[PDB]
Amino acid sequence: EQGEDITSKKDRGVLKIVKRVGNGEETPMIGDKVYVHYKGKLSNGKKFDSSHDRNEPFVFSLGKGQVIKAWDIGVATMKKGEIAHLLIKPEYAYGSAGSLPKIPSNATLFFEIELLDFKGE
Ligand SMILES: COc1cc([C@@H](C(=O)N2CCCC[C@H]2C(=O)OCc2cnn(C(C)C)c2)C2CCCCC2)cc(OC)c1OC
Repeated sequence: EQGEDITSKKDRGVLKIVKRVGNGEETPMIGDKVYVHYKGKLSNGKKFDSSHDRNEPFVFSLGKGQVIKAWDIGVATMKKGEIAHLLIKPEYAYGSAGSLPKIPSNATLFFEIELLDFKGE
């Protein structure tokens, strides 16, 4: 329950720590194509997911809600080369409905994210 509160409502739903600083000043804009590696888990550590388990960069369009809200918020704060940890309350992840079978109701999630690169499509 440590980290910078990076939510808009300042409700501590998404807590962020920079583990490795990136390069430059620039962070990605909404609509940028983003390339990451990540490892992620449920706080109840019975499900761990990883891009490394394919060794393939995970790619998505930032701010489009193609991923959980906490990602769109979180990756937008990141500099290229940055590694960050996000602790995520259910309101910014899968909420009260969850996403069975992977995600139970009201789950807290953790991710380690490396931002590799972003480009304007
Ligand atoms: C609920 O469905 C999934 C959720 C995730 C994982 C997850 O929650 N995400 C995957 C990495 C991006 C953030 C977040 C998420 O938005 O996933 C939904 C998702 C999966 N692929 N996509 C692409 C279409 C962009 C979105 C969890 C993390 C905790 C440990 C268990 C898995 C990976 C998945 O497979 C890669 C999922 O299945 C499609």
